[PDB]
Amino acid sequence: MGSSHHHHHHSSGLVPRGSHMVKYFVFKVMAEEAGYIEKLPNGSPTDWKFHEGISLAKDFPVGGEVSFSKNYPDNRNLYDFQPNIMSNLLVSGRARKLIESLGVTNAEWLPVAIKDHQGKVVGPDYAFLNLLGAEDAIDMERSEYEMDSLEKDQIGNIDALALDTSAIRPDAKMFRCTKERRLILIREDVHAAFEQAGLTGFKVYEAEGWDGLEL
Repeated sequence: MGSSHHHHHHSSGLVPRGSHMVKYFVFKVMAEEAGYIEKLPNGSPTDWKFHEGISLAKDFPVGGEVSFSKNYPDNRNLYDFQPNIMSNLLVSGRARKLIESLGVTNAEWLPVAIKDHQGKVVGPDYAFLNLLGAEDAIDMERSEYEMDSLEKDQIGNIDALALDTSAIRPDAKMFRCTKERRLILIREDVHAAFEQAGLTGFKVYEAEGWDGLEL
């Protein structure tokens, strides 16, 4: 202890305050033992290129098999949402249907058979979710963030994050931010539907004014 009081918030998560009713969150899956996809499966385009300006329907195998490479010895099978270090999201069939029931535009589903860490197919109706309509959007002038955790497009420290709806159409309920692979922003509605659905696990960070939390 010895930094005085640095003027910052701990984010807000507030609907009633003044500005916005719909709050924006960074979508993360709170699943560690589920195992992140550490290393890219067969047929996968580069880490950052997964949702970089394009759809993967032409680049990622449709109806193929993919698997978790054992970079890490432990970790279990798949959950509803499967986290990873790349710019792609894996979603279960039931969770897929949730997102579709909200009418989330700019979403594309690439279904494959996913084998977990043990090399067994436990994701038969799972589809990788692509966010389209992405164009360089992240405010980098008002957003206090330190880049390069692994590569240039990996943000480590974030003190402030301003919405990238400046270049991406703000009507999108779910989209992905350009200068970061894992940064997928969702609206309040999106996770609210997941809360009531009773899905495996989610981790939300505030997109608006994201203070000190690590995606």
